[PDB]
Amino acid sequence: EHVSLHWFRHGLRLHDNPALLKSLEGAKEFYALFIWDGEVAGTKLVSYPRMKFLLECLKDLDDSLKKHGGRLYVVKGPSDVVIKQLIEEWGVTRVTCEIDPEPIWQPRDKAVKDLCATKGVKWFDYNSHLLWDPKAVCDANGGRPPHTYKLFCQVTDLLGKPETPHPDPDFSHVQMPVSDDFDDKFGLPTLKELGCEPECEEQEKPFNKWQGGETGALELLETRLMIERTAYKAGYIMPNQYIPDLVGPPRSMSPHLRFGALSIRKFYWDLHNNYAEVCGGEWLGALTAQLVWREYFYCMSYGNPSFDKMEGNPICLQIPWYKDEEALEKWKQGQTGFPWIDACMRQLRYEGWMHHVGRHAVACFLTRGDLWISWVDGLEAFYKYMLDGDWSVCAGNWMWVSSSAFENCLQCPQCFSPVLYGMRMDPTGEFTRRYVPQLKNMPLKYLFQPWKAPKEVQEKAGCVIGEDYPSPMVDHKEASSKCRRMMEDVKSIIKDPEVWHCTPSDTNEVRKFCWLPEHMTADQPC
Amino acid sequence: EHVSLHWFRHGLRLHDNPALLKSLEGAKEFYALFIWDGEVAGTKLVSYPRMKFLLECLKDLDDSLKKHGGRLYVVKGPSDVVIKQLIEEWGVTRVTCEIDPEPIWQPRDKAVKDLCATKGVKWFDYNSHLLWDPKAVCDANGGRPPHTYKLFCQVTDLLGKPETPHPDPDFSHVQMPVSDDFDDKFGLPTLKELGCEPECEEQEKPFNKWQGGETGALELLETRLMIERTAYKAGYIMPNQYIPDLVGPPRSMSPHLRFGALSIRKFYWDLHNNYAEVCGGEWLGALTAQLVWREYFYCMSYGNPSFDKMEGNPICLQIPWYKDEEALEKWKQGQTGFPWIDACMRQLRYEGWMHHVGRHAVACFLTRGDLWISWVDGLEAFYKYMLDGDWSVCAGNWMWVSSSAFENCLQCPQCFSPVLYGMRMDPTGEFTRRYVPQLKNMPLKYLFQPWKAPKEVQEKAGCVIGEDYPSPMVDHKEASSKCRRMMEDVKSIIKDPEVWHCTPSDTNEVRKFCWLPEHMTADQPC
Ligand SMILES: Cc1cc2nc3c(=O)[nH]c(=O)nc-3n(C[C@H](O)[C@H](O)[C@H](O)COP(=O)(O)OP(=O)(O)OC[C@H]3O[C@@H](n4cnc5c(N)ncnc54)[C@H](O)[C@@H]3O)c2cc1C
Ligand SMILES: Cc1cc2nc3c(=O)[nH]c(=O)nc-3n(C[C@H](O)[C@H](O)[C@H](O)COP(=O)(O)OP(=O)(O)OC[C@H]3O[C@@H](n4cnc5c(N)ncnc54)[C@H](O)[C@@H]3O)c2cc1C
Ligand SMILES: [Mg+2]
Ligand SMILES: [Mg+2]
Repeated sequence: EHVSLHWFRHGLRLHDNPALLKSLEGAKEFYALFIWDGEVAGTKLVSYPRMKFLLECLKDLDDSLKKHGGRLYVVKGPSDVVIKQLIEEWGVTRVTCEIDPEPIWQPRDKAVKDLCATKGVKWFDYNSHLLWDPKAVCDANGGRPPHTYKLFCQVTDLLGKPETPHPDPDFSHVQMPVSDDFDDKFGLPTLKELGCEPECEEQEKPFNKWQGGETGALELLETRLMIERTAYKAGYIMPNQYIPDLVGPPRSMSPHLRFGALSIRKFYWDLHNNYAEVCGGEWLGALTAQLVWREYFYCMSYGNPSFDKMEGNPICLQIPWYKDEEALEKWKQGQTGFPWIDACMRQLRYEGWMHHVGRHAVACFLTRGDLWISWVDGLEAFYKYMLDGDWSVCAGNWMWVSSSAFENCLQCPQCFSPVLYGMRMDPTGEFTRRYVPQLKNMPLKYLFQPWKAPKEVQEKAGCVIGEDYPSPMVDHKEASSKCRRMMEDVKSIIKDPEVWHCTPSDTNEVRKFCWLPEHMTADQPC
Repeated sequence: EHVSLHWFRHGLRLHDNPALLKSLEGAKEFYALFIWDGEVAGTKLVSYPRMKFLLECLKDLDDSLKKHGGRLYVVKGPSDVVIKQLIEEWGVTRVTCEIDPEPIWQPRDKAVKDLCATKGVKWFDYNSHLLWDPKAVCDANGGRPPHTYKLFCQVTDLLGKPETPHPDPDFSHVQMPVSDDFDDKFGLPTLKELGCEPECEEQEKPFNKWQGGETGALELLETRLMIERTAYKAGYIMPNQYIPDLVGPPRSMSPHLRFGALSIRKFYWDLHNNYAEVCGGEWLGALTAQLVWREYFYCMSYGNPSFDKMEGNPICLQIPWYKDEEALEKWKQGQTGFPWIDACMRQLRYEGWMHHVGRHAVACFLTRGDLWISWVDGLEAFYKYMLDGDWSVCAGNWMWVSSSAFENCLQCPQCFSPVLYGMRMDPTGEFTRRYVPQLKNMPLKYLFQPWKAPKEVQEKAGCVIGEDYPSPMVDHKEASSKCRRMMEDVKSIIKDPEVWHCTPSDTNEVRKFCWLPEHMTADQPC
């Protein structure tokens, strides 16, 4: 005895969706809706790659719904008017949705609820995007979010464990009306009208291909689980990670987690059950350690709309930065003069995805390594091009890498160098040569230092530095010393080391974060 | 109206076994048998690792049979008497088996058939170990086996395609009698009585762990197929292989193929069906190119008992080798003085498995690179320690790498060097340091050349060359020139380049065989 409506904003899936399950029980009619308003799902500041991903996900969702005998409605316009129009037209009595924990989505929702309060329309919301409730974690640690990963783990180890996934829905006993001339009015838009077209030939035909949806997410999860099972049988339980693979398929699910095409609880429990089936029945929490950084960065933004800025944000230190547009433009385009940085930036601009080590390298190069430019300026590029540009996680990582004044392990000019780090992470040079073809014939000895090669080598390789490939934009030795002095001044000004701010816990945490050995080794420069 | 007996020698499996399926139709009783005679399945010249693998496979087979209500009989003694005893005791009327294509297993079988001819006992055999019949291939190319891989492919492309796998058996309508006190008389032996015990502490606790059986083979096949599916979706169809992974799990099925725990036809067809499901319905023969080298080397031994020797073998060239026992013992133990060679040899002696590049490197070092010692001497070690020491494939690979006088690409001292090749295949040095702990603290600069380091570096690293780690056993520059001169003399003596002998087809085949680029590159020494 209800006419229910489920609103799709995130969580574009049908598995493990309690809010959807609640809209089918005691329901005479059912409608599925998505509203295109220009701000939902990071559409305001976006580019071609992630638009393709979003459209593919929506098409997959509609195709999945067509099996049970239903369609997905897409409407263009403000939510506060679209909802009212649909209520007055269809005759809706109940609206169900999933919660958006970020503070920038709150005033949107508060407007709808009030409306439903003045028309006798029930409202239902359920949190299925995170493992723990941010408010409970904040209350357990006084009234402020934890500022350390170890403290966050300690706090969450007392609240309990996540809940198991829910079953799948059933549409057999519910009517799902569909209007005539549906594809002409409630159909899905196209990139041709929205104004997003490829900016270069590399976007049209990238080296690595991505597909959005839910079936691909489930297949990737199955492949991940069986790879781990085979590794466990071989004898590899949580081994040290030192050699990243940059020339093969990524096999990543972060873009799917961002949009909600895969459940976090399902992944969490599948990992542990897979481990227990093979080995004994002892609990090992190190398996799901990566999934806890995501929650640690999500819960930190609770109650702070200025979490993406340096001014007015109480959990960030104030640091005097510089502003030069030429350097920033060179960094964004990929004309810095260091092949390791340029390759990663061009990969981001073409495909929209990058490995962790590259992101750390480019962030350190921009902020506290050589140039001394604010992280707010570089965060915009990641918001614009990344496939998984979460509003809170990216800003949290930027503030973690930079602005940590009292951590001296991140200020070393030898370990975090745009030459030695690239040599370590790409001994062969195939990744560098793939995205910088100008240095295809350059010997591996001078591949990362093209300006130290003689003229005969340049002529033979067909790359004269200064005409075919730009000269370096800065001297690392000189820039590093002045940046170190400037940060030492910041430390002197901020006397107390125990201030409340986002920072790493210890040095080993940094070394593991950056894929480097903990103890001293014979291959450690300074 | 029969009492059938299936004899297990190879093909220790229940899936895709036509001979087994034939012993169940029209049968009143059924017996499964394995005879331990001291020569079956490479038991005469064997060590602890492969014995463990064989025993695990037999235990898995017995456990699988116990589900349907049957056991596996194991008897110790000569086959020609055991078969007769069992025929006179049980009352057998039909014997079924699988064919062993190698010529060393023929006189064993010819004795049994004759017996069955004088007692009214039917005999049935079926070839399920190979994809093509060696006799048909030999007849299609005159009366001799093809001596080139391209010629073998050309010949086999006209015979047709392999047959699809057969169904699984059923034991419901067949009686499977079991005797009392079974575990006391027909039980499985143990390594404790056979005389195989670990020779060192590294055998007891190896770094990589192996398990024999059929379930593991099927799981490995599933993992392989889904990895390939994901790679195809990403956009990687038959890419160039240049970076081997030596610090992770092997994920190999060659030992299972050797003993017959996995079918070759099933793998062949699963690969192609997996490819067709994702991509279009066009045939691509490059997918199963590795499975054809195995058949090429198997069919070459047809009609030649001396295929494992240099004297009396018509498909091998006669070359004057040297004989020094000290050098051979150093090569076998792993005291050569070159860490790249020692690590691979110690890995073989501990675990029993090695990557292709290491096998090629050590074979070239022994035979035609530096020492000039016969391949027959080194083949014995591989027969003794390898988990997949096939009688014909290993000898064929040895004769392919060595004795190819007219192929000058394999005679280059720069590309196939025990220093540069190791640097190329192990840029980090983790694999080398895992099996040569004496050089754990040695800098990566001198890791592959410990004798060129100063004394202070040796003292700091705690490795004085000559006392803690042996000095090099030979000078590569001098050895290479004399070996080249000696092989040039062989070429001068053997005038005709078109002699009938096992040899590579072209230079690109060698370069791909050894995981090296085809065209010239800036990182090519000579
Ligand atoms: C400057 C910078 C910005 C980043 N921005 C993002 C972002 O917007 N979104 C994002 O998901 N990751 C972000 N990361 C973390 C990291 O770059 C990605 O999580 C990485 O690409 C995951 O790849 P993977 O799935 O193969 O790793 P895996 O370890 O195989 O994936 C496990 C999962 O754990 C989570 N995870 C792992 N590391 C982190 C981390 N440091 N912070 C948060 N979650 C993590 C992700 O959901 C990931 O899918 C950023 C890192 C840096 C240095
Ligand atoms: C001196 C020497 C001796 C060798 N002895 C053997 C041996 O006794 N048994 C053996 O199976 N391989 C042998 N090989 C080939 C090679 O070393 C192994 O096939 C390799 O370990 C296969 O690993 P993989 O399964 O990961 O390779 P994959 O390519 O992933 O395996 C595909 C399959 O193709 C077959 N195959 C691949 N290459 C060859 C080859 N060159 N010759 C024959 N079959 C091949 C194997 O059955 C293998 O399982 C030898 C090579 C050399 C240089
Ligand atoms: Mg992932
Ligand atoms: Mg294999």
